[PDB]
Amino acid sequence: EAAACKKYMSKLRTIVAAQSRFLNLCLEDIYTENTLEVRTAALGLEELFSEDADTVLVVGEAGSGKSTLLQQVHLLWATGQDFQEFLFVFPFSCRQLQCVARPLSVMTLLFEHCCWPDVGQQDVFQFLLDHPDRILLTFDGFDEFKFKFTDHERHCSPTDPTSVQTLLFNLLQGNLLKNARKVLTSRPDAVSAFLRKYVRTEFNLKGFSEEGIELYLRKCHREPGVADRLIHLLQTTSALHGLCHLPVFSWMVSKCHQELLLQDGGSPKTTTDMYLLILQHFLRHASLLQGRLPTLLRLGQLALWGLGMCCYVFSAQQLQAAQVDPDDISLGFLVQAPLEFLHITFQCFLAAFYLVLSTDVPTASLRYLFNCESTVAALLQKTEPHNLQITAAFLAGLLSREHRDLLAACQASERSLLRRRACARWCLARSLHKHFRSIHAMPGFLWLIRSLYEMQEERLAQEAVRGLNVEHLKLTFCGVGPAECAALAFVLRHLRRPVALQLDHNSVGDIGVEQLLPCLGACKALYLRDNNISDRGICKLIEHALHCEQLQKLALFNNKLTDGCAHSVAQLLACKQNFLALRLGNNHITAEGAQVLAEGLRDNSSLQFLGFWGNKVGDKGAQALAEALSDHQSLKWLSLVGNNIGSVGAQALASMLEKNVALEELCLEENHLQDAGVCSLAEGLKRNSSLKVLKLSNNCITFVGAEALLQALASNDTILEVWLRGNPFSPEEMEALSHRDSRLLL
Ligand SMILES: Nc1ncnc2c1ncn2[C@@H]1O[C@H](COP(=O)(O)OP(=O)(O)O)[C@@H](O)[C@H]1O
Repeated sequence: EAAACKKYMSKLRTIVAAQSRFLNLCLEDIYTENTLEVRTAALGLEELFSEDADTVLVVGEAGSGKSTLLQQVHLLWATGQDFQEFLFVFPFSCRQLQCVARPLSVMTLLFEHCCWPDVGQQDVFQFLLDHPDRILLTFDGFDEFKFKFTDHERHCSPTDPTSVQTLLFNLLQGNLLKNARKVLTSRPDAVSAFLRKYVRTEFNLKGFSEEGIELYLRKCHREPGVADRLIHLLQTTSALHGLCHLPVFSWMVSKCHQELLLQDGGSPKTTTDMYLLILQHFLRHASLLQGRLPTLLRLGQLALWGLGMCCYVFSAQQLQAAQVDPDDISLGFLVQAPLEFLHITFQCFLAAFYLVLSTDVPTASLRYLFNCESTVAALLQKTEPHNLQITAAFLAGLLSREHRDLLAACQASERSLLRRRACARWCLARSLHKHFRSIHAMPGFLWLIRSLYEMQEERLAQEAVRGLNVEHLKLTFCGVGPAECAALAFVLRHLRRPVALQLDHNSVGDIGVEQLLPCLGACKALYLRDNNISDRGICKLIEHALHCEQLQKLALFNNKLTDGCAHSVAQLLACKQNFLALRLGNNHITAEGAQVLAEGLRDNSSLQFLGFWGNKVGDKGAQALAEALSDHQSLKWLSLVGNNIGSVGAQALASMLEKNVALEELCLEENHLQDAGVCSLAEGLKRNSSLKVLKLSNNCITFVGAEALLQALASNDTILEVWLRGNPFSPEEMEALSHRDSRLLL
């Protein structure tokens, strides 16, 4: 026999493994890379733990894989594969913890609401209090807790009862189980500033990349050629491919592969289409819509009740109160004996369905979905804003023209649908004006855009944007995937004033670029830094850009561009006589790409800013750019920082400085120019009266280089600054430069 603490270790592993293995399909066979990103490269699950404080936060939209991530953390731990530093892992569902109001202690939490030790309960708990650094607790769906002012009081006792919310507050501070690791998953709304005081690391979960989707479908589909054919479908059906970047949609696609592969279209395009397809699928396991209508309305009523009550787990009494019989439950929407909706998005969908079709819903109540007496209305007002936003988009979608006929089957009279469509339409039409006139609110902007798209009425989008005066649209770090690109394009394409569209730090990808194209003609500037865009994406962007007279700036810092975009870049530079700014830093451009693209730059007259920071254009790259820029009349700023340029390239840039009369700022930090290259440059400055800033930091330059430059600075009175910070100068050489020309910056 073994002591009580080791027995519990083994019990807990056994239970956690058993609860995490499946979701028959094994989670091990199915789990696919879903990258974690941290705000300030991007990390796999394995590095989740690579004040103080002790809490790790995983944030992501609904359906992005947060639950499935935690369940894989559990399975990996319980079977020995990763996270072995923890002797105990305690998984909790926040929506379940919310359902207990009777107070309880840490011991009751761990033992009665997770895993009961067979023997020695008190010894086990003591062991835990004594080794908290070997414990992990996970809390899935933290946004589904209801916190108060009454739950904000200190509580350091592990044995004394209190509210679950007070326990959790104090766990997060380190007042209970100090040094135990915590992992919380949450939707982006309910991460407040009070919480971040106690977070060691905050991660964002965006969804599958384009290759993730492919791996996912290969794991789920082993029958020969089926996965290939689904990938072929996605690569021919862009909007559907874009939806699958969210893991929940990849799941639905996989689930409905038969129906999707039968037709050559019309495939689902919008979010609502996808939810109707999975509804169709479930119904087939039992016109067919009409036949199960009372069920669907009973399910929808419960869903709406749940949302209004912020209740996502229903007890058998709540279920017979809402009146959902066992045939209702068998349909597939309620699961997992207290039940919950298959996913929170199905709760939202079923409530939207109820709002569109139930005779108990007054027309006017729909105004509370869009922000603008009856029980329906009272429920909507108390609903979590992020569930209302989901519900509202589904409502808009169910009321589109595509679905007139489908819904008409369910009614004796269309009068009711007419009234709800008209109301929703009225709200949507004024929603962008309403948004801007109420003074970051841009997540909310995005949901309004989503609802407009779901409605699928071109004219409504046009009305919504009429009279706006958007110049700059900032949507950094906003969860912008491919499908949000489709929604943006649908609305923004009607703008009459060119917009600076800022989508830095999202997951646009190649599919998103494609989906964005229709509104490219409405952009004066497009910022797509840090968005996983490859050569395929930019080549398509550039082809469309050639026909967009207003587009003058493109920024693509930090993507996956290689030399294979160079020809498209050369066309962009040679053919767009309007183009002002191009940022291509932190890609994989080499000397070959730079020589190719440089031909375009030679035939360009208007470009002002060209950025290559972090590529590797090298000597031959620098050479070709320099010769192409020798006669160029507009370029004012060139950056070649960190490009592995040496003396041959410095000679070329120096020969270019002899001829060029417009470049004002030349950024050469972090290369290996050396004294010889700085001598060349210095010669050039003697025949240049236009350059103002030459940056040479971190270039292996010696005092000899500084002397060559100082000599040139004696006969050049146009240059303002020459950066030499971090070069190998002795302290004595540093002292000696300080008395000489002050335009040297050290
Ligand atoms: N990493 C993943 N690998 C495979 N399937 C996943 C992954 N993440 C999510 N899924 C699938 O998508 C569904 C929705 O994801 P879920 O984790 O419930 O999202 P969230 O918890 O963020 O709302 C899951 O039930 C599962 O079918």
